[PDB]
Amino acid sequence: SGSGMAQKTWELANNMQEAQSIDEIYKYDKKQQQEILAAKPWTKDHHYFKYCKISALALLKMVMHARSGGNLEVMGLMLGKVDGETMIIMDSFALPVNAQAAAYEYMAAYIENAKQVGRLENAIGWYHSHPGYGCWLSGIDVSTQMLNQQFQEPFVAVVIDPTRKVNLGAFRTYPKGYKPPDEGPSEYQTIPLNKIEDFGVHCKQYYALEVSYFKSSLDRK
Ligand SMILES: CC(C)n1nc(C(F)F)cc1C(=O)Nc1ccc([C@H]2[C@@H](O)CCCc3cncn32)c(-c2ccccc2)c1
Ligand SMILES: [Zn+2]
Repeated sequence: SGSGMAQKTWELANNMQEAQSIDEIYKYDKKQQQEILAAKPWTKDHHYFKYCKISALALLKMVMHARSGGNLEVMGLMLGKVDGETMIIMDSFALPVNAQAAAYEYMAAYIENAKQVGRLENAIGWYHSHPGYGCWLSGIDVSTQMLNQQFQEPFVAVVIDPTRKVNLGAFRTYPKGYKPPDEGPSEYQTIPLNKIEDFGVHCKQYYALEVSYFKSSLDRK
């Protein structure tokens, strides 16, 4: 008696509670992110971030963009958030002259599209390709990333080599005059003879993050 109507109400409650849960999670993440962004712990610690988690969707798009330029470098922006000492990359868009108002109004639509599905994301970094020479930061890249870790902070620098298999680097520059300890050659990389000087010179002015990869519930399509 009322068995059929009970099933419908139970389905409806299940759906209504999912939406409410999604909204609660988004709101908790938003306030938790506004907390750290106002706190700015990365301004005091120079080895703060240690991990970089990249979504399979963001990697797909970045690698696709990287490949499309062939022998020529390519660049774009990355969407994500902070989670303690980890930089999470969830999505990315290619770049791209009056002004870069397009790069600013693209960014807003991505954040907004993600908000709908209850995803909290904002500009977390920039990516670019080194077709054939490896993952590291050129002298010009180190100047770029030092400025980014001043005006765009928190901001990560991703470098993809689409020619040579998973050849990606996630990096953070150290501040001007910061002398750190330890050794950082990590994984060996064969870079050309016409780049080794620029490499070796600047290879101490930044560090590598421990890259990890993930497939989200939404990134399964
Ligand atoms: C974060 C981005 C938008 N950005 N912000 C700021 C400013 F805030 F400082 C400044 C920037 C920014 O365009 N940097 C930049 C610097 C150098 C290159 C080229 C340059 O050397 C030429 C040799 C090849 C190269 C290998 N690695 C970097 N390059 C690029 C760049 C990379 C790929 C495609 C197009 C351009 C961007
Ligand atoms: Zn570069």
